[PDB]
Amino acid sequence: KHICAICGDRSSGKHYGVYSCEGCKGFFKRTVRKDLTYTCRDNKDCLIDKRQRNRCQYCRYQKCLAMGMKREAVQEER
Amino acid sequence: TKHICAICGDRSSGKHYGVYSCEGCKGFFKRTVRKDLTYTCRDNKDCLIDKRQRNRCQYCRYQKCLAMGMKREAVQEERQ
DNA sequence: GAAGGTCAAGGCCAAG
DNA sequence: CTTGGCCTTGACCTTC
Ligand SMILES: [Zn+2]
Ligand SMILES: [Zn+2]
Ligand SMILES: [Zn+2]
Ligand SMILES: [Zn+2]
Repeated sequence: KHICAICGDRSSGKHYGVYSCEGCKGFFKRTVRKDLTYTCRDNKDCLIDKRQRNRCQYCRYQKCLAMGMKREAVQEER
Repeated sequence: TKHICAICGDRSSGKHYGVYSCEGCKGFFKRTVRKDLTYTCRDNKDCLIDKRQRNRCQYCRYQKCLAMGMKREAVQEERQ
C-alpha cells in the first residue's frame, strides 16, 4: 500500500508524522530518546535505502528529520 | 463528579463493565474476556496495580478487574 | 452512558 | 552491541 519516505522499504503506516518502516521508526525513536549524535564518515550525503540504511546513522537521522519526522511525537521513557 | 479507575487509580472516563475504570483497564478487560486469554504471574499473585505499573503483570491486572467487580457478561461479541 | 472499533504509540526480544 | 518484527496498549472516536 505504502513505502517508507526515508528508505523505500514497505511502510506499515505513519510514525512521527511520516509514512515509515518499522526500522526507521525504531531508529528515530532510539535517537530522540537516548539523545544520540552521530558522525558521518563520508560527505553527509549517503544513500539511505533498504540495503544501505544501516551504513550511516548520521545520514539516516538526517533523512528522518528532512522527510518530516517529529522529535516531539517521541514520548518519554517508562 | 470526577472519578478514578477502581483498578489502577488513573482518571475514570466513566463506568465500564459495571466498574469505574480508565480507558486502559476498560481496553484490557475487553481483549482478555474476548480472546479468552489466560495469564500467569511471575511473582506470588500480589503485584501492585497502579497508573505506572499495570502492564508489568497481566495476571494481576486481570485479577483486580474481577475482584473490583468488572463483568465478563458485559463484554459483548465482535461487531461483524 | 456505555457498549463497540481504530491505529499510532508503547514494550519485548530474537535477529542481525 | 543495535536493528527491526510482532504484538499489546489506550487516547480518541463511533455505534447503540
Ligand atoms: Zn525505512
Ligand atoms: Zn553519511
Ligand atoms: Zn485503570
Ligand atoms: Zn502478578
